[PDB]
Amino acid sequence: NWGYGKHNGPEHWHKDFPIAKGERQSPVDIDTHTAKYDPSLKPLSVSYDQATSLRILNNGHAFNVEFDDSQDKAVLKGGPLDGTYRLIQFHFHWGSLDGQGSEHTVDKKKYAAELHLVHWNTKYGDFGKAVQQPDGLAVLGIFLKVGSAKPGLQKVVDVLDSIKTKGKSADFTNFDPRGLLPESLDYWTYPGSLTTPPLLECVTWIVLKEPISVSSEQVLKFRKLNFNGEGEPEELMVDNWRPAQPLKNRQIKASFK
Ligand SMILES: [Zn+2]
Repeated sequence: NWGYGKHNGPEHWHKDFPIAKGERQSPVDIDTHTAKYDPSLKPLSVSYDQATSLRILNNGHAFNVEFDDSQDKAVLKGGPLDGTYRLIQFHFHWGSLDGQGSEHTVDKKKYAAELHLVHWNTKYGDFGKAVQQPDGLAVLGIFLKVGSAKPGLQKVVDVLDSIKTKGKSADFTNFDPRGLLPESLDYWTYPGSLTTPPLLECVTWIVLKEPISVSSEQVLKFRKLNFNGEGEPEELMVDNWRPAQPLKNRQIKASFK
């Protein structure tokens, strides 16, 4: 029943999901002056050369690009992570206007959108078990700003017309998520949660410092999606972001000096 509107959005989620007010919630504001360089962080390893995308789905809240995670193909390791985390999906959050849309903020700066590459810890066998663990998931977050087009995003943009409404999916094989990454892997990391219901506190967040640029035209096509299902009154899929939550007793670590 949850969504992003006035009557079902982030300020309501706590009634069905009391962990919304928990000690480990995401997103957060990243205060760059308070975050500390951590020389114990190891190099981050993003190994997507054997990634196998399968399908793209409009789930009524965003669209997910889904991957075959039955094998160690696309994996995240290193940085703050112990062991191997397998990519299962990515999706975005974005605004109705270029001045908002990201979930994490940087010194209170909101970006136009934010990409989440979702990975689960292979020591727990599958995603469903991983989300019962405090180190079950690792999400790589990448900010998007409006400027030059991102060529690696276009295949995504061009298929959204086929998945306009909730429940629609399309085949989406041979998509390469390397083309969504910025040049630098400098990042901030902290322990947090899923940013949508059920808001489970299972995530090691890795937020890249360098945004990618996308064109105004690319984001405008995101904003033509629908939260509603086919044949229902149109409610544009915009502002599907949760605002920053209290940092509470957490530390944000930087990978860079
Ligand atoms: Zn997300």
